[PDB]
Amino acid sequence: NAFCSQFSRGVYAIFGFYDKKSVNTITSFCGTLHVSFITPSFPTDGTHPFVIQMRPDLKGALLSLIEYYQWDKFAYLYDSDRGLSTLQAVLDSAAEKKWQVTAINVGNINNDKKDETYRSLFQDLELKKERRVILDCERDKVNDIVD
Amino acid sequence: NSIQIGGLFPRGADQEYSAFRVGMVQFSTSEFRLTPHIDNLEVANSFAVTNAFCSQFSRGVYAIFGFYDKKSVNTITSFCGTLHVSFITPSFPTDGTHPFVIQMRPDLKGALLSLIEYYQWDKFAYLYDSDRGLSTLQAVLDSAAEKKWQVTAINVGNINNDKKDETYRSLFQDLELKKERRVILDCERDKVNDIVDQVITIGKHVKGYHYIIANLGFTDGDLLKIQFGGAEVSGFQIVDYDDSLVSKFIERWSTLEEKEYPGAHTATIKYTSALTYDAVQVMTEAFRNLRKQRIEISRRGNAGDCLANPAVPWGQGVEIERALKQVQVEGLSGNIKFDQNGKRINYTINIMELKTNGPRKIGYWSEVDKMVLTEDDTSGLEQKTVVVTTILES
Amino acid sequence: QVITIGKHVKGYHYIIANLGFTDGDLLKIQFGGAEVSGFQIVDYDDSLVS
Ligand SMILES: *[C@@H]1O[C@H](CO)[C@@H](O)[C@H](O)[C@H]1NC(C)=O
Repeated sequence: NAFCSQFSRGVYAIFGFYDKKSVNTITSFCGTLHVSFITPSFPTDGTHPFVIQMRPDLKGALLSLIEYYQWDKFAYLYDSDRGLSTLQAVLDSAAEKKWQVTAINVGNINNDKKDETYRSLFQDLELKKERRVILDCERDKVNDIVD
Repeated sequence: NSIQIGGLFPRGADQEYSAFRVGMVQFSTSEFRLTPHIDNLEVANSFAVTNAFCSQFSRGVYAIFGFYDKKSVNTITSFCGTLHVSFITPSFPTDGTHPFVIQMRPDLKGALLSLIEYYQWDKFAYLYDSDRGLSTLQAVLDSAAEKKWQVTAINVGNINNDKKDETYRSLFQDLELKKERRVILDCERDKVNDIVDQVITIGKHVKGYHYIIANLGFTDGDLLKIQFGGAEVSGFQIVDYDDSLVSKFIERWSTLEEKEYPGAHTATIKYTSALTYDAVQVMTEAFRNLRKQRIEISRRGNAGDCLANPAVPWGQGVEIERALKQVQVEGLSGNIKFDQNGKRINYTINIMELKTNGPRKIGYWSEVDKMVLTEDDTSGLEQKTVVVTTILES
Repeated sequence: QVITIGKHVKGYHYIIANLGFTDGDLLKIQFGGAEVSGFQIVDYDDSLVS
């Protein structure tokens, strides 16, 4: 609605944000109606025309950092909010570079009792004595984990 | 009594639509008739799906049956939730609790994890396809932390098909560094045959390898090829051809003219198509339980534009949901029941193994009983030991 | 048949006893692993044949 509303008002370009759920709506409409969409949100997983992305791809910088510290076995706590684009990145590279990645979706954790979950989270991260963790989350979900 | 409904069929869903037609005939009554308005659009395209939905909504439908992709799924779940429109689909279950959505496909995530423990797997390769969402991928990865597994997940989806050979060779090259002999194929009926064919070519289908087809259509694909190879192949079957109910369906299905009913002249049926047929039955029993319940919901083709702002949900939709979700009949996919959300419950998924004589059910999986093996044990195995007699003499 | 039973993998060695080695389809038992030898009378490397 917000898109069609701004479109009926006759705009020349649209600046906004999208989620892992609404991203497809934007990329699709903007491509059909030839409307330009500028967004700071996470980059689209593919080549969607009429979309300007302010956020650079971190996927590359991350993989490079892992090799720098020479990591072979690490835990990868991810959040499905910005798409599993980076998750697939480390998993696919784990095949080539031969890594033992322990991916764990720290996203679907219900926040009104999220404690017996973290205790059971680092309980699995102790079976293999994981000492190297990668936090792929938002500025908020990170502080929760850090705490 | 004319009940207008919407039908969103992706271009290529021949057998699915054929099964949709047969259902209209088998479940047609004098009390009321269903009027399907078919719209063949590219299910992947989110924009097109939006139009097809608003179009069927302006035409004033009471319910919508169709399909969605990993991309357009959010559009459907969202609109149907806002406009209180019911959406029945055989497609993959939604990752969450989205109201006004009826899902014909049971969750395989549970049956898969149970099978892995049965074979006692600790290190296996997991070739997945991002088409049906990474819902099952997250399942095995999260369980890999608890059950302590060494999973080698590889996205076999983004493989460009106009040169997809130097990719498979480089795929099983990584699956040889750790000498992976146990692979789980989480793909569609098509992407599976492609892999199976490649497997036979490179000769990784001989004794020593173990494949698991992570879909509800184990017998839906061609197995005659990797049947005599030697490698053990397991999978899941939702359409039990041993049920007199299903057996009777095939008796009439296999005879139907393939001209009028595309891809319908076979002894088997894709689980997606079987769910479509069962979908019609659910919609019938639902609209029937509303007539016998003395509930008026009827309207006209003037619901208005779906983009109407503010968008006002027609109260008659709330009852249509409580109807479909309350339905409980017997179909091709076993006992059909639903919860308050729309996810199927109290269902049964047969665990299958591929032997020399062909596929064979070794047990089933219940949401409440986990895995339960049925008779089949080739008892015994030369157990006939040797009786050694001896005397007690130091 | 050889490919079906899987006797075309590394360890097996076949010899096609005819003058037409490239006359038949070899793309099938080419990536199997088993070594395959034969005989060719029509040299496609000759400028005459080429
Ligand atoms: C659950 O499913 C079984 C098998 O179809 C059925 O017999 C039973 O009635 C169901 N249970 C209830 C309480 O509905």
